[PDB]
Amino acid sequence: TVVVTTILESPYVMMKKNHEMLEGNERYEGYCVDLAAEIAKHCGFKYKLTIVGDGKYGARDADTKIWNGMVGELVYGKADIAIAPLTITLVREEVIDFSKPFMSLGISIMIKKGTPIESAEDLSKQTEIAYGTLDSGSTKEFFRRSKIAVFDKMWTYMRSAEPSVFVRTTAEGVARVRKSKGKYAYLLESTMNEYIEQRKPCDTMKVGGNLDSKGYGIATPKGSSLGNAVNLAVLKLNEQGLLDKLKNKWWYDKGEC
Amino acid sequence: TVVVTTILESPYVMMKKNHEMLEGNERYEGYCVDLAAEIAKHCGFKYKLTIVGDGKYGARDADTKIWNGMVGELVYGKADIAIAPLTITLVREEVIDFSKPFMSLGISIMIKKGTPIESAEDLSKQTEIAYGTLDSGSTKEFFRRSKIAVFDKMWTYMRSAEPSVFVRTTAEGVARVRKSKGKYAYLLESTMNEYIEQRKPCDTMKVGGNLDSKGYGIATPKGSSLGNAVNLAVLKLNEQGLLDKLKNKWWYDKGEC
Ligand SMILES: CN1CCc2c(-c3ccc(S(O)(O)N(C)C)cc3)cc3c(c2C1)NC(=O)/C3=N/O[C@@H](CCO)C(=O)O
Ligand SMILES: N[C@@H](CCC(=O)O)C(=O)O
Repeated sequence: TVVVTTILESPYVMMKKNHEMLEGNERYEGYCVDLAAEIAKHCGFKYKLTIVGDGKYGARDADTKIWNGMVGELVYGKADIAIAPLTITLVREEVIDFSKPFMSLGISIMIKKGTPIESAEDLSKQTEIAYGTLDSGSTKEFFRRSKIAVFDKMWTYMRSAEPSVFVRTTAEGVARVRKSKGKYAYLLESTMNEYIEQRKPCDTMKVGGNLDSKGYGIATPKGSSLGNAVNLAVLKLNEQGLLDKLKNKWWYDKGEC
Repeated sequence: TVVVTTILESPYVMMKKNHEMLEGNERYEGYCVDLAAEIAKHCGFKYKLTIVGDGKYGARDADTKIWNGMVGELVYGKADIAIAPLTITLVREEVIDFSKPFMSLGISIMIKKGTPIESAEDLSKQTEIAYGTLDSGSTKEFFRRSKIAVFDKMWTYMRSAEPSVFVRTTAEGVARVRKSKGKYAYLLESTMNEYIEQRKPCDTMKVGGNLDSKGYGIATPKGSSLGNAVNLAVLKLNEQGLLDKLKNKWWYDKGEC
C-alpha cells in the first residue's frame, strides 16, 4: 500500500460535500485525485490518500534546515509519493525525484473584467491601477530578484506602493480585485487565475501571457524505484490526452462562465 | 570535452551567414547554441557542437528496432549529450535520460495563406488538401500511437495517401507548403511554426490551436553522469529567467510580415 501525500487545494484535491457518508480515498475528488488513480492503475499499486500535516508544499527552513510540507514527508521517509500541484524547483529537485511536469503554469495577471490592462508592461507603465501579490511566496520573490526591466520596475512600485498592494491570501487578492472596481490587479498562478475565471460572479479574467514558466510534477523519495514507473505514467497519460481531459474536466466542463 | 549532438533547426541551431570565416562552435548561432553555452558554463565543462549524422531527431525502427537521429547517437555512444529541440516522449524516455523541459511546444498546422483549413478536424474531414509530417520525428510518432478520434483518422489518411505526404526534413515540409499552392498542409511543432510565420516570404501561416502539450528536454545516455548536473542547470537557468531571455531573443518579431 503506497502512502500518498497530498494537500487540500481546489480543484486538485477537495472533499466531497457528502464526504461524511463516504470513507477512504472516496471522500476526496479533484484533478489530482483522478490523476493519482490513473498513476496507480498504470503502475499497478494500491494507494492511500493522506493530507500533509503542516499543510505546506515543501520548503527548507533557514534555521533548522529541515524540510516541511509534502517534500519533507518524502525526504524523511514518511510518504511514498506526492501527488499534488507541487512546482518543480531547483532546491526541491536536489532532495527529491520529480517526474516530467504533468501541468504547466506561470505567474499571470488577474484583472476585473473591463480593466484597461493588457500585459505586465502595461501595469509597470502606470500606477492608477494598483497591482500586487502575496506578501510572501515565490510570486513575490520572483520580482524581488528579477533582472528584467519590466519586472524590476514592478517590484520597486509594489514594495513602495501606498496603500499596500500586498495581500495575505489568494482569497484576499481575488476579493480585492473584485471590490476595487478595476483599480487593482492581482498576480498569481495561471492555473489558479484561469480556474477562478471559470467561477461566478465571472467578473475576473487572466490577461496577457504568463510572466514566467513553471510546471507541477509528481514527487518520490530521491532514489525511489517507484519514481521511474510514475514518470512514464505521466508521459503516457499526457500523450493519450488524459491530462488535457482532466484539465478540461475540473476547469471548464464544471465551468460557470 | 563533451560531445554535443544537435540539429540545424532554426532558430535553435543555424550556421552563421559568414560561418566560413569562423571556426568551432562560433560557427553556429541560435537558442540551443546559447543554451548549450549556459549549460556548459554552470556544469563546468568544455564541449563541441556536432551535427547529427543522419540528420534525424530520433525514432525506432519497428523491424530492426534500431534508433536513428540524435536519440540514436546517444544510445549507441556517438554523443555525450543532445542539446536541440528534442521532444520529451515516452518511447524516448525509456532508452535515454531527459532533463526537465526547457521549452514548451505543441503540434500545430502550417498552411499557405488562403488554404480553407483552420483546424486538425478540418484536415481529417477531407483529402483535397494533402497533409503529413516529418520522418523520424516525434510528431509522426504522435499520430501513429494516437487513439484520439481525429488524430487516429489523420494517421490512417497519412499512411494511405498518395503520393507520400511525409518529408525528410522540416525545410522539406515548409517548401512543400509554399510550392503546393495550398494543396498541402504541414504538421509541425508550434515553436518552429510561429517563427517561420514571421519570416519572409511571409506566405505560410499557423491555424488553430496546438494538438498537444509537451516540451523539449536535454538528453544524455542512460546512466550518464551529466544527467543530474545538466538537469539542475536547466532548472536554474529557468529560475534565473535565462530561458525566457533566449526565448524572446530568438523569437523576437521585427515585423517582416
Ligand atoms: C495550484 N496551486 C494552489 C496554491 C499553491 C500554494 C499556495 C498555498 C497557500 C496560499 S494562501 O493560503 O493564500 N497563503 C499565502 C498562506 C497561497 C498559495 C503554494 C504552492 C503551490 C500551490 C499550487 N505549489 C507549490 O509548489 C507551492 N509552494 O509554496 C511554498 C511556499 C510559497 O512559495 C511552499 O510551501 O514551500
Ligand atoms: N521536436 C521533434 C522534431 C520536430 C517535429 O517532429 O515536428 C522531435 O524531437 O522529434
